[PDB]
Amino acid sequence: SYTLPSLPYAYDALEPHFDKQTMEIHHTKHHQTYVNNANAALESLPEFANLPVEELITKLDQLPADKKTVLRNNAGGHANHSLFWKGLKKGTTLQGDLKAAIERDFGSVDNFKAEFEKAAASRFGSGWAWLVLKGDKLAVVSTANHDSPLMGEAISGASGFPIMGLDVWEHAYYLKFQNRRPDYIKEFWNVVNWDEAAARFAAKK
Amino acid sequence: SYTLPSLPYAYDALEPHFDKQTMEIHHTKHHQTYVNNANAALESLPEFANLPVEELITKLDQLPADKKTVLRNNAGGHANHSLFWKGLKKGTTLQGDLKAAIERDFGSVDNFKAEFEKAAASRFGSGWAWLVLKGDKLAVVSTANHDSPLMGEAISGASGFPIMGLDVWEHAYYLKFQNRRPDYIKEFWNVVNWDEAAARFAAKK
Ligand SMILES: [Mn+2]
Ligand SMILES: [Mn+2]
Repeated sequence: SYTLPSLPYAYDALEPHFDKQTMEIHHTKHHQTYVNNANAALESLPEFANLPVEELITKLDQLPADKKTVLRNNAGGHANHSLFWKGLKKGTTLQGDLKAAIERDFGSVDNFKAEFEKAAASRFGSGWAWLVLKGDKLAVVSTANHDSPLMGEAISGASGFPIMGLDVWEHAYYLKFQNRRPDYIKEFWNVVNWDEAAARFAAKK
Repeated sequence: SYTLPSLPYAYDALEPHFDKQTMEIHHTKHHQTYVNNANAALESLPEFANLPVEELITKLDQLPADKKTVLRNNAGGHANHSLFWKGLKKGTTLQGDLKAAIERDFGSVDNFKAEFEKAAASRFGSGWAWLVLKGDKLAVVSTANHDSPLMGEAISGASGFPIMGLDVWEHAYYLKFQNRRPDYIKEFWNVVNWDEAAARFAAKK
C-alpha cells in the first residue's frame, strides 16, 4: 500500500509565497484522499500493489478495464503530488549542468520561464505544467487533471521524464490568489527547488 | 459580440448558502473572462460572431480547426454560467409537472437528489452536473470543463436539454468549502431556482 509522505518542511516554510493554509489542506486533505482511493483500488491487485507508484502509472493499460480510470486519477494524483512537495524549497539557485541544458534548449533561462508560464497559464480546467527530459532534450508540456508524462503520449498526450512540475488545479492557488493564476505562477519561481530538479536531471531515471 | 449578463439579484442574495465573495469573483472575473476570450476568438469569424451563444455551441464542428477548442471552452463557459445565474434563487419550491416528472423517472425527489449528488461528486477535475430532458425522460449527467449537453454526445459525452445544472469547478466553492465539495452540493438544494427549472421543463426547448 502507499503511504502519504510527510512534507520535508513545515506548512509555513514557503511563506510568503505559498500560503500555509493551502499547504496544509492540499497535503492533509487532497493528497490524503488520492492515496486512500488508490490504495482501495489496489486492494484486490496484489501484483500491482507492490510496484512503486511511479512505475504503476506507466502500466495503466495492463490494469483491468474497471480499475484503469480510478487509478489513473488517484495513483496519478499520488505520484504528481509526491513529486510536487519535494520540488518546492526557498533559497535555491539554478546552476550547473541543469542551467546549461536549459540555456541550450531554450536559448536562455528567461525564454524557458516564458514558455513554462505560457503552458501553465494556457492549461484550461484542472491540470499540471511540466519541465520534462525527452531522451536528451528538455521540453515544456502540460497535462489534464492528474495525468503524468510518465503515462505515455497515448494516455496523457505527453511523454518524457519529469524534472519538475506545477499543480494548476484551482485548489492549489484559490485561497490566496483566487482567479489570478498568473500571479501564482510568478510566485512559483521563488519556491521551485532547483537542487531537487538538478538531482533528477542528473539521474535521468 | 457577447456581453456579461447582469445578475437578477445582488451578490449577497444567496447568503447564507453561497457566499457573496465567490458570487462576485465568479461573475465579474471568471464569467467576464470567458466572454472576453470568446469575443477575441470570434473577431476573425464574422459568420459565427453574431449567433446566440447557445446556437454557436451546437455548431462547434463547423468551426475552423484552430478555433474549435477556444470556443468550446469559452463560449461553453459563457453559456453554462449564463444558465447558472438564472438557475439560482432562494425561496422556491419544487412542484407541479416538474416534481411529477422527477418522481416518475427517479422514483422520488430524494432518490433524484441522491443521484444528482453522486454525479456531481464523482466528476473528477473541473466540470458541471446536469438534470437534462431527453426523449421525454429526465436524466442526470455530468460533463468535463465547460462542455454542455447541448454540444452533443460526440463532443461532450452527453446530450439532452438542460433543465438545471451545478458548476463543480473548484472556483465555485473553494473559498467557503475548500475541499468539501459534498457540503457545497448540499447547500445547492437551498438555492436551486425551481421556478426557472419548471419554466424550462415546460418549454422543452
Ligand atoms: Mn493538487
Ligand atoms: Mn464557474
